[PDB]
Amino acid sequence: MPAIRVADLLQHINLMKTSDSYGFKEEYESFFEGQSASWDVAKKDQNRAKNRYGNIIAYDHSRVILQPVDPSSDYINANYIDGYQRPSHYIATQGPVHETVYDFWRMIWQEQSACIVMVTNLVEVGRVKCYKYWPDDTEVYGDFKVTCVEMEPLAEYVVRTFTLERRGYNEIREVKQFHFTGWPDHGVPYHATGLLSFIRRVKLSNPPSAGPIVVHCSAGAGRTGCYIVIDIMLDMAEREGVVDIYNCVKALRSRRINMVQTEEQYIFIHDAILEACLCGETAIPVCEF
Repeated sequence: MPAIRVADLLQHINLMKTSDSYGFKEEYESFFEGQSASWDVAKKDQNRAKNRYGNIIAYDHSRVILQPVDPSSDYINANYIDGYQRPSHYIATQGPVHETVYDFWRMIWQEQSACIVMVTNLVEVGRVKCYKYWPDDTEVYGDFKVTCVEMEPLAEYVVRTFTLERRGYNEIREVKQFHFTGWPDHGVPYHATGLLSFIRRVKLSNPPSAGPIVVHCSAGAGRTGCYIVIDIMLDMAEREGVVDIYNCVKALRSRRINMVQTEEQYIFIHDAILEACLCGETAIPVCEF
């Protein structure tokens, strides 16, 4: 499956929405659905309470291994994913549950992550999709003290700046959470515009020297997948004038089960990248209205 020139992306997308022979249905259905690798550690009885969705758990070969605190405390439902010319640039993870909040922060500390990207709301309908693992003011989780030092609310997202302290460690770290709130309860965004703005804000904020960006939604598969693929493809487009969305999804799915969970999401990835390529960074509303 060859890469698509960015100038050809608009026709490629139309054809994929039009062709009776081969379109988005056929292409999406060709991805490997389900378990493609061992997840023995994720499946052991001691880690049962650590997985939000029992079907979307971390593969052995690509998982984030925590130094023990309890032999079974090496586990978090999280996998490393490569970025564009950036090995292990992301961690794809579930939305923490009450029982994994402490491990979540341990992972942030261990991996020296500067950015958390949250692509879910806490509650959707009446279903709790993610634990509120951060304070509005200050909170302690085990030996971690998290303090919210700034909140910057935009239309479709909020940027929260924290300090992170660990008992017994002299260094006070900063962690910034980029919380996209403009993902609809059902579907994909009607406009890619807010998510693109969000994506560009993260690119501008993450230090190249920082650890992996921690990306999560609820399960850590669908919306997490969308964010990462768009982010990587925009890097590829800028450098090479080409995107390879199909092989990008394929690569993610080697690292973590079912990244990009629906065909609608796969199509949305295309629409979002196209708006980004057509419109750019300084765009007026007439572009892809």
